[PDB]
Amino acid sequence: KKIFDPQDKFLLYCNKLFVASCILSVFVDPFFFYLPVINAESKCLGIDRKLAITASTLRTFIDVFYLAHMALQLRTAYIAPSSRVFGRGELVIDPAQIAKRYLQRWFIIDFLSVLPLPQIVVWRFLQSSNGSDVLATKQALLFIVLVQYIPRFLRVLPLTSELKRTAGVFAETAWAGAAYYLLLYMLASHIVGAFWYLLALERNDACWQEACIDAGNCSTDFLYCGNQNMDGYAVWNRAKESVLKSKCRADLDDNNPPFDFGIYTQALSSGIVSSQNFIVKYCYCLWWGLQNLSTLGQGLETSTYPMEIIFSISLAISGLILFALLIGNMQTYLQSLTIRLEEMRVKRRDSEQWMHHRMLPQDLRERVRRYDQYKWLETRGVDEEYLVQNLPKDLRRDIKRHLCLALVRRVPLFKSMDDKLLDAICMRLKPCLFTESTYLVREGDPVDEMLFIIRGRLESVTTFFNRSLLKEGEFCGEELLTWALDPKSGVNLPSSTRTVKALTEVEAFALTSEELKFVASQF
Amino acid sequence: KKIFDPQDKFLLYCNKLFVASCILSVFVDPFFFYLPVINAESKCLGIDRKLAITASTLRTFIDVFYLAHMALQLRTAYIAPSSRVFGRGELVIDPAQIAKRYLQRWFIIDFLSVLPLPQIVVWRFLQSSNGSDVLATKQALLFIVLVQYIPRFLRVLPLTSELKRTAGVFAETAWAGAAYYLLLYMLASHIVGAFWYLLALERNDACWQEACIDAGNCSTDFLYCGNQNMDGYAVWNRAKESVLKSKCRADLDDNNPPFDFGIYTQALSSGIVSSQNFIVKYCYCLWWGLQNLSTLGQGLETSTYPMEIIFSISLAISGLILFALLIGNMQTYLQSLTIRLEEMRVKRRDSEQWMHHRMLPQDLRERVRRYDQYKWLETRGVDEEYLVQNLPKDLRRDIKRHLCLALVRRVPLFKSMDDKLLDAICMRLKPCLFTESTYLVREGDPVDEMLFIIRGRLESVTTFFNRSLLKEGEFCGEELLTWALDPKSGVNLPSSTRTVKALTEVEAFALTSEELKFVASQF
Repeated sequence: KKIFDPQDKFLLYCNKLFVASCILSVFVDPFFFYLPVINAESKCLGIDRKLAITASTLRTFIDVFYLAHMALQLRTAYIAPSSRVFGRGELVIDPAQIAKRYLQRWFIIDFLSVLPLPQIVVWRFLQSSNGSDVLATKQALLFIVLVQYIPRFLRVLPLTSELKRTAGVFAETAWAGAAYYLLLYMLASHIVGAFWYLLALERNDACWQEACIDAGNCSTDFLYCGNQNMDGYAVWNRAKESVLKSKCRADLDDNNPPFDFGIYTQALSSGIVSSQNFIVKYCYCLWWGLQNLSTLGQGLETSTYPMEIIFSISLAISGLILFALLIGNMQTYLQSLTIRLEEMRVKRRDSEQWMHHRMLPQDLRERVRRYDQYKWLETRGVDEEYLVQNLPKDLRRDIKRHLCLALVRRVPLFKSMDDKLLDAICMRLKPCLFTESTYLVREGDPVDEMLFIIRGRLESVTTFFNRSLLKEGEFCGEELLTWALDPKSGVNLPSSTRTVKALTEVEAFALTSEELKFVASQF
Repeated sequence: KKIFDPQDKFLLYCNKLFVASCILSVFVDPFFFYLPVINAESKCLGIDRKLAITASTLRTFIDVFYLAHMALQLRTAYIAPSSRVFGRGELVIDPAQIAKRYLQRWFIIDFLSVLPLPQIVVWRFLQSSNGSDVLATKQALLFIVLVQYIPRFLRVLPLTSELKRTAGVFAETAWAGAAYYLLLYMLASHIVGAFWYLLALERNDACWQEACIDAGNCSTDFLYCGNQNMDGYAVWNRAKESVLKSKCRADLDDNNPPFDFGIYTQALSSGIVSSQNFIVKYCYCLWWGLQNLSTLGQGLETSTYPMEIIFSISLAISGLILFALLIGNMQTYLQSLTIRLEEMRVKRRDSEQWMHHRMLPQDLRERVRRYDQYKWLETRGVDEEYLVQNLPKDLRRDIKRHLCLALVRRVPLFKSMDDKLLDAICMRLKPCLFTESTYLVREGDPVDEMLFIIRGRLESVTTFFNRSLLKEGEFCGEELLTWALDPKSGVNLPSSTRTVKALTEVEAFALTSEELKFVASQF
């Protein structure tokens, strides 16, 4: 039967063009809300038919593509806890109980999403020559899509809210944290503008259905398209555009209109509910969605109709959530971006506080500031030895042999020595930094590190006193070496013979005394 | 008398359905603000009576349920500091001074909340056949509820603002940090919309009380319901709906109305102040509350009346607070959610900075990136040994025996050994990771860790040279073992005999040299 193993590469693209199907499926459900239109020629309420076949086709052509996923987790293995395994889990390709492994918790949420519930509402309407069914199609689309939002957004939640916590294919920039919470706005605006469109047509249907009864010579079947060849429609036809105009007109300047449309008067006064261009209607509703989600409903002037008020409350709450999520994921990105700079500024404020508290002389305060600025310019806050010590030993040894082998193999006692032990010497070379006019050593002081110069120029006088220069590649500290390999010394740090002043800003690699005894005790 | 001990389970449900009573009590106090209505038939100001009995009943049926709490902390013990105790405190069930322990600080705030102050305002109004108390009921409800807000919100502050700092029953998701600061909006909107309703009726009362004096033939007693059978009401009845209409009409299009209602003209022009459906009135006021708290008063067009201006300032300030709290608790949740991913991205930016500063070759830069991505894929930022070392020793030993016992009991010198000492060997097994084509050891190098393979495949050649494979469950590093148990070696790390290349990505458990001498010195 070939029950699949869970880390197959075929179940890596069938979960790559699969979560894309779960993403594109919650964009198609709002397009069923643009199905009711108003035919302004006939003043009847109708259904867009080549948007009905379009949304039914594009939702079915995703859901039977989805039907090749519970027919493939059908062939699936899992991992179970055991101490027999040697490898963190058993794989079970036995088909007798993996069926229950799939169909005990994560089948019902995934089965209540491929159900063609908004496709059978469209079905018995478009297969008729009778206009009576415009009511039922508009009746059975708000709440079915509203309740199927929950299984369709719960089958994208583990693949988004935990693929943002531990992301898989992204590290480096802002193309999945800002460009995800900004397309979460564009999705929610797409859903909210479609609700606004559909509820605007329901309030216009309510107005027309109540203004037709007050006229008396009208049945509410006459307000729907396809009911023109009915008896009594001819006496209603000559009184349509006075009854529906004196009672159900929508203007944005009326403060006491005959019917209050509230937040839906912008939809009926602009005429997008009777728009023949779908680009105009979709763009106008999507922008209403984004404008009222971004500004949390502020400019909503609702009527005293409780479903409309509750729809406005939902917009305010959803916009509050969406805004808090966006600025919280932008602050989390920006704070992690400038973390070393803010650490440098905290460390810099601490040093000013400590030097003011201790009242250091200003020549000693300039030397502290100079070293801190130089260390920030070179390292940028990065602890290099902590980065190196967290690498594998082979990668450590290769990186350290790239950085420090030519420096150690210019010492004459180290170049002719070995390869075994100098590759243990250039694992303790740590980087030192020296600002200008820093005395690296002065005479009489114990030499406690050998320095192999990377960058910058130095100086050396001993006892106008036969000066000696030092530059990029040379070393300094050979008094420590001969002391350390000689066993006739003990722990006796030898005195310095030279005064070594940093002529420029210097980088070096330092080999301290106790790290030199360990490589001298390998004989 | 049975004075209770403070960690009884009976005083765990009598503080579980108790803080629910403290939560539901601050939702009932706004319902006293919807008591004044306008009877649009008679054009009189009245009181809703079956909302008066409803809010009085539902506040009393919470406060004498609350009266079984200071009758139970009456039977209460506490904990006092002493060094006699052995157990961090004395319990005092002596009833002579625990009364002062309750009634010295946290009795007055809890006693000034069960007081039926908004129930006695309702009392002498609904027990009469006279209309000349509608004034006093509306007079004594704004400031009494406004000043009893302070004890009723101070008896929910220690149980919310410190049960959010150290929560008791919640760990894992966003169902108490977003769904608490979003229902803090819905509470504040419930309070603010009720103030808006009540102050809207007070401004309409002010208009009517001043437009009745200007007519001259009217007493202000005539403006209240129940004063119809008074003398002179018949001459006022035929001039009501010209006097109160030319002077006290509310429209939203008038820019110079005869009376300025300001932020309260939306309440009187919509007609919710005379609404017979309480769902319409409550929803319309709650949405005004949420819309003006969410948008911080922006769309308020106040009059030049100072109490209304001060009510608007309070809305702007309260909305600023509520918004800062919501986005600050959402950023705190989201930042703690993606903490390991942001740590990985900081560590990844540091490595690029360091490899660019050191100018590593690109083959060495790919090996660093590959190991960091592999380590992030396996561990997800989790320091496993730090998690294990913070566990109890029995739980450590059981977890480590589950993870690492079958691996150690496949070594032939360890399987026949013991149980005592191999359970001390599999407490030092730490997890290693190897990317593909990583040389685990090469010949001539000192063997310094024994590796017990978890996952991935390996390779082994020695001196096309009789190759040897390694896969899930086998081990590698037996040259370290026989060296370490032999005492005829000293500290002499033996040379390698094989070249071991990771054929796949490998997990292992590593036993280093100095952790193997400690288990070899147990003989």
